[PDB]
Amino acid sequence: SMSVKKPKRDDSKDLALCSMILTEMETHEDAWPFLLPVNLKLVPGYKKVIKKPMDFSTIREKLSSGQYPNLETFALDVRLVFDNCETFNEDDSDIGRAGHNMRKYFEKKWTDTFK
Repeated sequence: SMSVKKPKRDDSKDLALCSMILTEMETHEDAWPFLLPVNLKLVPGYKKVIKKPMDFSTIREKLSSGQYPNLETFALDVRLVFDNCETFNEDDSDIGRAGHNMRKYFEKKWTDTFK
């Protein structure tokens, strides 16, 4: 509270470490459904159903331009990628299985890096 602060967690490497994680996700062979934004002109239903589209290129741009205030907002956008994928795709589809694999991959890198 006022003039009573918790100890300082060192966050000075967070930017670099999230960049590294994102590189690893971008280079995973199952990243293909997530590399670019879904083309809302060509994919029926996507625009109306998925209220907050997200993709890795958009996260990369946001990260590169200071649009994440902290590592939790970065993680929120990554998870939104996989949440959207589960919303729109059957579990037993190539894209649906890709999304589950990438979420697992991410959460392991996240734990190993920060927790």
